[PDB]
Amino acid sequence: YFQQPSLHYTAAQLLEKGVLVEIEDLPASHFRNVIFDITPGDEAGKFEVNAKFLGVDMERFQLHYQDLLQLQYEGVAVMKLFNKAKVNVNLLIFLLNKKFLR
Repeated sequence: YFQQPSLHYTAAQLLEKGVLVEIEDLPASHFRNVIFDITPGDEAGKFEVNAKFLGVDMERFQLHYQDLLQLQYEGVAVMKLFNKAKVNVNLLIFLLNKKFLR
């Protein structure tokens, strides 16, 4: 309404980057039609992830950089977003760093 860094990527773009690993029960051919938008949240290290899967708006949720670091420290390779999307923790950290923390 008033007249602001973000990331807007399809699942297919995130696959190509190695950030997305799989989406359970979704054929690869549909990855172009899954869209992620990531913006900085309302706390340090917090990012708000919005998504639209095949035209359907998903419930916003919150990624915390410190949680990703804890996964990485624990040797966990992947984290699940929206129940069925698996993302590579190392490459998500790298994308968040490159696009936001720099």
